[PDB]
Amino acid sequence: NQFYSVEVGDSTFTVLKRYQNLKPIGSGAQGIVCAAYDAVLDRNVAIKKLSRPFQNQTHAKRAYRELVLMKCVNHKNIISLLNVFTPQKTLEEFQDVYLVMELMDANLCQVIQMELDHERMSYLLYQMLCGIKHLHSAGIIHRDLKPSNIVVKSDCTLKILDFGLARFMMTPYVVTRYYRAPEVILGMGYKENVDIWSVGCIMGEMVRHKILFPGRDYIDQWNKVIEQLGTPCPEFMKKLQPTVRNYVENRPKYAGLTFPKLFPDSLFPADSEHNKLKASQARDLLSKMLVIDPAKRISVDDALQHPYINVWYREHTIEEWKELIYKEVMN
Ligand SMILES: N#Cc1c(NC(=O)c2cccc3ccccc23)sc2c1CCN(C(=O)CCN1CCCCC1)C2
Repeated sequence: NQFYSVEVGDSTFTVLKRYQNLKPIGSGAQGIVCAAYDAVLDRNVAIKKLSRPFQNQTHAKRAYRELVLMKCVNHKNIISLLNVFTPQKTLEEFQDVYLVMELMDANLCQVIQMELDHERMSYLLYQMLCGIKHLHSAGIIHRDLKPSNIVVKSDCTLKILDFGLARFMMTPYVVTRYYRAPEVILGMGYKENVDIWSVGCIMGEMVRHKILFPGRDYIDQWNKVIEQLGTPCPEFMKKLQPTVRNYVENRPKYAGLTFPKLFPDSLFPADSEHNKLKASQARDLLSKMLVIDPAKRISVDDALQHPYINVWYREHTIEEWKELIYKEVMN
């Protein structure tokens, strides 16, 4: 037998014998994740368990798409897999999928908590931006970039771990919507620069150490957007479908704040001329990314040109989903 079973968390990991010394890394919406030693490569790996991915269409659509897109994508800032396996011997038996990647060290969340540094922040934004340009080039608009699904290594190398949305489950686990663009909040149709808003959000949070646009749901979240950035002006409303337009036009109006008050110089270092300049460039980039109207928001190409950044330059049953996924594993 080429697998063995072991009781991490309150889960069972049945993994190939090559992977030893399993220890819990963490848990998202998608699966349980363990650190392990890989004896064949003689290095450290992370292994994610997907328990019955085909249990509903959401879990299943996602699982299938992330397996196909991983194989077929290739960039240093986007997950790539070392290995994919199931311990189960037949389609009839099939239950769980295991995905193996090189071990990364931290979440972006833990990085956003660290004091502001211009070399690090710019290099991370550069990488998030090159990753996204890679996704957009391959036909992939993410639409749900959030720091929980972005990982980094001690040497500041960065990878995006998921491919976002395509196009309900009875589970109390709640999705993070804080980084979603206005055109996602308001159901508006979108293009590539939808992902710039989310990078803007992570960047603002790195400076402010507070989620910019929190809320119980999109009602709250929209209030937070308008009262800091102000009510969008007239000609953005005109691309809002009739019902959304009514609601957006009837919230209490806000002037909005200038970026200097939104991100005071007090949040940055001012100990050198270099840091003074980097501070005004950072805020200039934020001001170009946290733009409600996507027609006026900066593109991914313009952002990787910005001087803060450029120093670095579809309907199946669950029986049918089970097979599709099993096939792509074995293949
Ligand atoms: N390395 C790594 C790694 C992840 N990887 C995966 O999610 C993952 C592993 C294998 C294959 C995968 C395939 C597709 C998506 C994700 C995949 S997820 C994750 C990491 C490493 C840093 N992480 C942590 O949250 C660790 C630090 N936490 C601090 C807060 C309390 C708990 C400990 C999150």
